[PDB]
Amino acid sequence: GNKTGITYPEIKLGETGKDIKTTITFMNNRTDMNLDTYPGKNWKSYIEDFNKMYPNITVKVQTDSNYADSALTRLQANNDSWDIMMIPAVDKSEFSNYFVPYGETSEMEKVIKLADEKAYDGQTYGIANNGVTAGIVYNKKVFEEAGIKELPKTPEEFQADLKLIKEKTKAVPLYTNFVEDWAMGAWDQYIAGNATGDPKFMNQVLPTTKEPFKKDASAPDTHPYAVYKTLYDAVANGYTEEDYSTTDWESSKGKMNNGEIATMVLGAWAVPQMKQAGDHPDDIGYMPFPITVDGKQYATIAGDYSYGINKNISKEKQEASMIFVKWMTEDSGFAKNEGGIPIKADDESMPETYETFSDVELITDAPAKEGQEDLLANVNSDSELGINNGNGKKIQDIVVDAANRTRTIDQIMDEWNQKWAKAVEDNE
Ligand SMILES: OC[C@H]1O[C@@H](O[C@H]2[C@H](O)[C@H](O)[C@H](O)O[C@@H]2CO)[C@@H](O)[C@@H](O)[C@@H]1O
Ligand SMILES: [Zn+2]
Ligand SMILES: [Zn+2]
Ligand SMILES: [Zn+2]
Ligand SMILES: [Zn+2]
Ligand SMILES: [Zn+2]
Ligand SMILES: [Zn+2]
Ligand SMILES: [Zn+2]
Ligand SMILES: [Zn+2]
Ligand SMILES: [Zn+2]
Ligand SMILES: [Zn+2]
Ligand SMILES: [Zn+2]
Ligand SMILES: [Zn+2]
Ligand SMILES: [Zn+2]
Ligand SMILES: [Zn+2]
Repeated sequence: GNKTGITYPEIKLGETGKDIKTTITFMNNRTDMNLDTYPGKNWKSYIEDFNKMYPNITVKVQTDSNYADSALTRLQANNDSWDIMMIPAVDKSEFSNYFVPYGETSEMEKVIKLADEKAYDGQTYGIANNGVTAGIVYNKKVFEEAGIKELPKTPEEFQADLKLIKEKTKAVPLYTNFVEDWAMGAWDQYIAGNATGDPKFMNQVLPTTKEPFKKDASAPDTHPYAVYKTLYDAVANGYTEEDYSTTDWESSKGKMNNGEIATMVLGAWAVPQMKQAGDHPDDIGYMPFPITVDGKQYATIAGDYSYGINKNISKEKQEASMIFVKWMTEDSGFAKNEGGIPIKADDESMPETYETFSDVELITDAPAKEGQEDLLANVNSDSELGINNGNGKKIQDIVVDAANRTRTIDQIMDEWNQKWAKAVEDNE
C-alpha cells in the first residue's frame, strides 16, 4: 500500500519531505479541539507548530460528532477524500485494503509503543494517538461527602460506595452517558486485562473460549461477567441517572467538575476534559476499575485511536501524511497534553493522572499466537458482539434490561455466550 518507498523509521523530521507542497485532510473524533474555545491546545495550535517545521504541508482538520460511524462510511467509499483518519472498527485482516503500512512491525517496535496493536501479516498500519488506560473518573469531594475512606477495589465495595453517594450526597453516583454509543461501548475496555490480570486474555483466551461471559466460579467478582454486572447492578440499584434516554455527554463534563456526578467509567483521556470543564479541577480523580485479581489490581494500557493513512492517495500525500503522523507522535506533545502516555518508544514519561495507580500492575495486550492474529476480529464479526470494536448497542441493552427488570445479568450474559460460542466453533 505504501507508494512512497519510505518507511516511518526512515523519516528524518525536518529534513525528509521538505520539498513537498500539498494539502492533506485529517479526520478525527476530537470535535472539541476543532473549536477556538477549546480550554487546551487545539488543532489549530498543533498545526501551527507543525507548520513551523513543514510550512508547505497544509493540514485540513475534519471532525465529526458521530465519529466511528462517519469514518467507517468514508472508508467504505474507497476514495481519496481523506488522507489520515483515526482507524475505526476494521478487521485487522482488512487493514491492507485501506491503509498504508508504516513499516515492518518488528522495525516499528523500535520507535513506537503498541506497534502490534494495529498490525497484520507483520506490518503496522496504525500508530496510537496516545496510550490510555481504562479506569473510573470520580469526584473526590463527592467521595469525601459520602464518607468513602478508601477507593473501592471489588464490585461489592463499589456498589456499597454508590449507595453511600446516593444516600448522603446530591450527585448521580454513576452517570452512564447511555446516549453516546462510544461511552457505552467503553465498558468492553475493562473485561480482559483489567478483569483477569492476563495480558493474553483479549487476543488469545477470549476468541478461543466458548462462553467467556459466564460468571467465574472460583472468582465471581472477576472476569468479564463482573464488569457487565457492575453496570447492570448500578442501574438496577437505582444508582444511575433518572433517565438514561436523555443523558448528555458535553454537560456531563461540567457536572462531574461541579460534583453533580460522582463517577463515570471512562478512560484516562477523560481526566483533562473533566478538569477543564469547570472551576474544581482538583476535585477530579482517577481510579482503577474496582476489580481485584488474586489480590492485585490491573490496568491495560492501549491506544485510544490510531492514525491510519489512505492507501488510495498519491505518493506525495502518503509521505506528507506519514510526516505529520510522525510529527504528532514524536514532537507535537499531544499525549502530554491530553493526559496520556507518549507513544515514541523511548519516552517513558507518564501523565500525573497515574497517582492512585502506584500498586496497580500496568499491562498491555499480548499478541495472539502466530497465525491467530485475525481470530478475535473474526469471532467478533461472526458473533455480532463487537467486543471492544464499536458495538455499544449491546451495552445499552444492559442498561435497558436492568432498568426495566426484563432480564437478569445472567440471562443477558447467557445470550451473548451462545452467540459467541457458535462463533468460536466456526473459527476454530
Ligand atoms: O479520544 C477519546 C474519546 O473521545 C470521544 O469523543 C469525544 C471527545 O473526546 C470530546 O469529548 C468531544 O467533545 O466529544 C466527543 C464525542 O463526540 C470518543 O470518540 C471516544 O471513543 C474516544 O475514546
Ligand atoms: Zn455522539
Ligand atoms: Zn453510532
Ligand atoms: Zn479477519
Ligand atoms: Zn524483517
Ligand atoms: Zn497472513
Ligand atoms: Zn477524608
Ligand atoms: Zn467503600
Ligand atoms: Zn438504609
Ligand atoms: Zn445511539
Ligand atoms: Zn480465567
Ligand atoms: Zn465559577
Ligand atoms: Zn472544589
Ligand atoms: Zn440480543
Ligand atoms: Zn469444536
